[PDB]
Amino acid sequence: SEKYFVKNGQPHFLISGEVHYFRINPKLWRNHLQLLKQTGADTVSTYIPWDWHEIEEDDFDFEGKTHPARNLIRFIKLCKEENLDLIVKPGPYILAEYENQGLPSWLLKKLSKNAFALDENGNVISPDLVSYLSDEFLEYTFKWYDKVMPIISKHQKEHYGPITMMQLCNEIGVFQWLSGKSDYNPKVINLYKEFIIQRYKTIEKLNSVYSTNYNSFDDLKAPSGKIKLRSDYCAYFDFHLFFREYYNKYISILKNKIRSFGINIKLTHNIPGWIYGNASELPMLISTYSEIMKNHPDIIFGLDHIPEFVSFRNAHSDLACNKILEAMQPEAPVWAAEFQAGTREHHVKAYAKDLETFYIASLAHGIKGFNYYMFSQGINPEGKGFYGKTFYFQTALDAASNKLALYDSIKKVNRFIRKEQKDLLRTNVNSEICVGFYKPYFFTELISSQLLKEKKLNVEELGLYIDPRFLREEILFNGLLRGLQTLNYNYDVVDLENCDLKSLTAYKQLWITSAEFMDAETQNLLSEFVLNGGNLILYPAVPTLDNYLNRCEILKNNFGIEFITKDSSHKVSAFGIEDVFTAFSKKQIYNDTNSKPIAFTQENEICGIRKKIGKGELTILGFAFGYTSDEHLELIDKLVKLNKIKRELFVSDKDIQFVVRENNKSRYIFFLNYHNERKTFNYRKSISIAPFSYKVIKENK
Amino acid sequence: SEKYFVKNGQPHFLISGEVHYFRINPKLWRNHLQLLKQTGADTVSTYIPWDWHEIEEDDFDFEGKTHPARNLIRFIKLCKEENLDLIVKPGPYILAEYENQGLPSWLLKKLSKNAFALDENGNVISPDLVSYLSDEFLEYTFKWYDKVMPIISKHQKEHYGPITMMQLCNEIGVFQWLSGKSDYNPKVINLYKEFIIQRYKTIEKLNSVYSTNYNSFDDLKAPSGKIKLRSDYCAYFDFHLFFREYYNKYISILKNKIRSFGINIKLTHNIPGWIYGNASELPMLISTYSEIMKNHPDIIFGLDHIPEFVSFRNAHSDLACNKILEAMQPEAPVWAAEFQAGTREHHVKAYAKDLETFYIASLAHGIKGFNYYMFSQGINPEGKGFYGKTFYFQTALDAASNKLALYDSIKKVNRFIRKEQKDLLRTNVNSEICVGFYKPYFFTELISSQLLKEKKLNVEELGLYIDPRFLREEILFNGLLRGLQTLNYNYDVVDLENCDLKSLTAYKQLWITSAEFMDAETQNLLSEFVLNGGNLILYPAVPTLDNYLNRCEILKNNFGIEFITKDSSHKVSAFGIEDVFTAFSKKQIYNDTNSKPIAFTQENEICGIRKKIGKGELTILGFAFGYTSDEHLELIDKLVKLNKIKRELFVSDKDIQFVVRENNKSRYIFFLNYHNERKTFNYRKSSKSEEISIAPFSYKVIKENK
Ligand SMILES: OC[C@H]1O[C@@H](O[C@@H]2[C@@H](O)[C@H](O)[C@@H](CO)O[C@@H]2O)[C@H](O)[C@@H](O)[C@@H]1O
Ligand SMILES: OC[C@H]1O[C@@H](O[C@@H]2[C@@H](O)[C@H](O)[C@@H](CO)O[C@H]2O)[C@H](O)[C@@H](O)[C@@H]1O
Ligand SMILES: [Ca+2]
Ligand SMILES: [Ca+2]
Ligand SMILES: [Ca+2]
Repeated sequence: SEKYFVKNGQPHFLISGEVHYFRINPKLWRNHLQLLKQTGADTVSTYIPWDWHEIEEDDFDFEGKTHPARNLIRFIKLCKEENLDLIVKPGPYILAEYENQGLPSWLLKKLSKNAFALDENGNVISPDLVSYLSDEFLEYTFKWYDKVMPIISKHQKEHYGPITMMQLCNEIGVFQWLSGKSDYNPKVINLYKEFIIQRYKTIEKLNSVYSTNYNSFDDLKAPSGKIKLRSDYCAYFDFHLFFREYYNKYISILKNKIRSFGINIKLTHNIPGWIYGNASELPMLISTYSEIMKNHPDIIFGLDHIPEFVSFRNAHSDLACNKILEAMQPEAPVWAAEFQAGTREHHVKAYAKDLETFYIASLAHGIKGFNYYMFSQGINPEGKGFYGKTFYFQTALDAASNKLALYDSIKKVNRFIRKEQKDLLRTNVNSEICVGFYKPYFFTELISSQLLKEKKLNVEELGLYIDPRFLREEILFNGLLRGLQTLNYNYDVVDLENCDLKSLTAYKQLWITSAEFMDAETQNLLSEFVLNGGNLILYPAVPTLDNYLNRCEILKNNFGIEFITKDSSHKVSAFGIEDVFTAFSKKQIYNDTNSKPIAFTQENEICGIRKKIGKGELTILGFAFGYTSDEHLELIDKLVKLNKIKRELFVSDKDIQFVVRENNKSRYIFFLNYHNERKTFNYRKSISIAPFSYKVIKENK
Repeated sequence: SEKYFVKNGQPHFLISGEVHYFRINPKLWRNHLQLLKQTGADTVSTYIPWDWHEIEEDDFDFEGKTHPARNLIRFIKLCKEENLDLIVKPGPYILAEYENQGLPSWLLKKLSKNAFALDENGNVISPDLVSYLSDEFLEYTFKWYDKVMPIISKHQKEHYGPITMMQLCNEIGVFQWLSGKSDYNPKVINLYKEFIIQRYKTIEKLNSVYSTNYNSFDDLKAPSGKIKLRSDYCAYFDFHLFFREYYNKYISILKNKIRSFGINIKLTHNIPGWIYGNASELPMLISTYSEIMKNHPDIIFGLDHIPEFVSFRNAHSDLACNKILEAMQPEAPVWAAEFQAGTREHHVKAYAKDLETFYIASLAHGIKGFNYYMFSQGINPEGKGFYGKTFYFQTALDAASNKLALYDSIKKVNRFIRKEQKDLLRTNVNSEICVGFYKPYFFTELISSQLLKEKKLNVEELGLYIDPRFLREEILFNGLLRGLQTLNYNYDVVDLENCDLKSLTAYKQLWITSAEFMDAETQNLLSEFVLNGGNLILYPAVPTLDNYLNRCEILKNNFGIEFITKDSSHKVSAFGIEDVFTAFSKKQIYNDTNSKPIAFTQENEICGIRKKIGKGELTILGFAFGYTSDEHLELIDKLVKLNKIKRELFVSDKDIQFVVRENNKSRYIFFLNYHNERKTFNYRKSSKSEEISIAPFSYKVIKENK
């Protein structure tokens, strides 16, 4: 049932360390590789920077002819000699705080206007930001691939070489995210037009969905500016769908070019979204890869985890991210392509004692492999560093291969992993709770995000009150997921798109965090789920619209629900819990015919009900609660207990987090203390831990 | 020389604890007061909530006639019986996680639309957010004061009562700030018009400053929408000056009303600004009080500190805030009106082990008094909680008066303070570094802030490149102030407005973080400082404009500086430090006339020089650095060492923070470990080395006699 990497036909925990040969004294390459191997790491990972090896147009140096640290060939040879497998990442983009994000200075100087990503005004967003499908950019990218890919092909594991995986580019779309600015390059706008014609066929069909009044597709312009009209929302929603196709087109062109060199090893991509030590926006970024993941089962996505610290302040971020990657990529192991080791920024400390706990928490939270980023600090050669001379701090090794505090933490965690990996990789948690992942709520990187600082989406202007980013960030990520993890209830996440009814029926409860909009297919799926005997918890709204904000009341009508939206005090009572704070004045007030009222406004109007439908059960709450009070934990706890769902353990201290992982033979109990407090507690089936620390217990069943 | 509270003509450390009588079973009031007293606290502090005591319109209960916890009179009497002095805070606003911020439900339902803060379009911003100078709001506030102030007057210290201090309202502007929208109520509009007429006298004079073409004052309105022209910036700048006069009018009106009841006690106000455990926006909010602090010597401002954790991520916030309060209020002690105890919200933990370190660091960082907020947990009666039933968590006492973990941390800190207060209160740090506080860079709460919904200020639209908010957050607060604290260099902050040359000349260095604009008065002061023998460090720009973005080249001319602004790589070299990352592509390029070039762009153009001017020294850097790399700390250290300023101690671990406080008699060494690492290090005084071992997120205090 579990997905995991395999070596010598056994479950293998992928332990990789990032070591940038191009940033290290080549005399010490062997020393770095030996010290990495001595931690029990099996793999080393590196960029192969285009800028570093194509020193001038059509002048390539992979042999150190012009600088010893250009000797990629010798670095590959050293990986083989020190019996490390190799992950290679030749771009074209690498980011990696490298000048021009890894693009050659000569290329950027020489490219035309509209090789670059453009704002609505036709101006360059950034002198290092190309348009992915620029003919110029792909021409030069292909010429780079023409030189680096034969080297990679020769040394690939399919030729019994050390190279086991290759990453395509780096964090596709990360610059549309960081600037909020969409590419308006005329090439992209033309592709968007083709995308729309293909999707709707006639202007009458599009007009019918958008309520527009185009005489033809010729009158259709890429959406820009703030959303004032539902037609604007519609045009931006399809612009989001278009960018998912665009990115799939980009990664497909790179992959096809790569396969033409006979490279048959595993291809990878890496997911950004952590900032300031939380990952509440990472689900938006992973949503941008929805078309890649459905069209390329041979590309393994890994997470870029940057927790910065390890506390109750961010404990939920890594589990929610792991669970969502599992939802969107169920046929491949959950792993971290970049797994924080040291810190990218001197002023943001990364403590060994923090990261050691993060590493163990990551095993509790289902991680199956990782690449310590950065294992080895680097020194940027001759002004190639974006931000300073030094690349990372507080790593396992400094750029001269001196051991730092993190080295012993990584050695201890790696020794645990190697001792347990055969059993641990085949364990899962027992989730009786499923939480729905409705991807369209996440499709907002161009109109609403933590990094886009002028919001184009204001749902009040559209006659709506539930903003999908507020819903997915505060009610879902920091709310329900944080609350279940705090309460030590196992959950799984499931992608609701093309979702199999049979993959929902194994769970005792399905939780759906719903805005006022939800497509007919998902409304139908949830109707069928309850009618066939599923238990659905739904809030804060029964949806009444589809993704284009056109009437769709399938779930509402199938469940016999009637409501009026009414203003009341922020606080409600729910299951006898008084003073439950809710996010909105506006609440759904439900007709209670054939229903049990279980929630009430301050004026005793019914804002939640329970009902039987066919063989199933429905709980609807017409109000939005996150986790900002003890009442929120009580409410989540009462809801879970409606279907008699039990924690795996009774633990005397409710502030201790635990994860029970088991298979037929083995149990691991992970205890995690996310608090600045020495805690002593006891447990039993349904010990002292230092601050910010952990304890792992094994049971034979 | 130090400013501190006094009792019996001796230095006295103000130790208060917040205990909300209205959220505690009144049978347990005495037990809460006795346990607070037993920590060595001398004072107890509470809100008197309007909503709680005016139960219906013109129906008042201060005696527990309708609910026993309405017996304010009894709570006051118990404070006296238990030998605690009492701070009272009767609003009208209290916030305090209380429904409607403490205003009565009946009031908010009765008030007409013009009582409320309104947006650009005339819509109510929030149903609990009044316009401060609303006739209706101030009428109801006066009727609330008519009933609560006689009780406070009768129980003052001068009538042998326990009441020693009273807070006026609560964090003026905090509610506007958190809503993300500014007040365009018609009272604001009309008072603004009167302000502009009084300020400019004629439309010709306004037009000459703004470069506008208005025919009359009737064509001019309070600015709304984004800043597109310099004239819009000018309109908003005057709007910022107006809001400071507006907040002074509000507090003057409350204060005058209070004094009429024969209330002679110390009046206080409390400063907001911490959010998510840092305080980089607090200097903006304290800046909104500039006119209150210059007109009311008798109102003492205290800080509301909410660190949430104690680590390198936020180590610099409390020191910078304490230093900025001192700069704006130099004649009163630095103190915390709200000093985090427990957590206001269940999902944000407050660990006793963090807060104990915060309390010690606060002593290191010059705090002279505080009010533990919250000392006692409460339970909201009758659904009065804004957010839930329970008021605070992980406090010193639970609502029942059981001791929690934090109680022992507070007793330990207070014991040290009571043993040491007579010396410790009279100690200072030796600050050879002064940092300039230029308040107009902070005047952006209407146009640019972390909380404002609309970004109205885009300086590139005005032909500028140095954003005043970017400068004051990243170059000063998170940059220079953070770097100096991290490097263990003592600094003072001095307000440059009406600043005495004599109060700058005691320092070895004055550091000025400058934008492209600076008023004539400040340009002239810094010019005279250097000519008379001062050592000035100025970056990232020689200013060439005044506060209205009109030509002002006083400093540039007095310092004999020629420059051109040119684009280059973000990286510069400075004092032989390569690959110093800087915020902007645009840099000032100086010619080398009568100067030593000390910084170069990637094309080897001069972006920094060192010069002698009269008897003084000038170092100017034509580029912007905060603290985002090791090069930044190296550069700050090099600049400080230009005038041979030395740390008080050699410490073997650069990541240990220390403060040395001394007087005549005593030296205190504070060691602060803001890191999740057990650290074993040695130190010595910089004028045989002692070895110290310190836990994660911990502290050591050494006292020496002499
Ligand atoms: O910067 C570190 C490392 O991270 C990867 O990109 C980061 C991304 O994960 C993150 O969400 C954002 C915002 O915090 O910063 C970076 O984009 C990247 O693949 C690596 O090259 C970087 O070295
Ligand atoms: O919320 C806790 C207490 O804090 C004060 O107001 C804070 C303010 O200091 C802070 O900057 C903002 C954002 O974090 O939140 C406000 O609540 C109040 O004066 C107290 O009444 C309140 O209980
Ligand atoms: Ca799993
Ligand atoms: Ca019905
Ligand atoms: Ca001082």
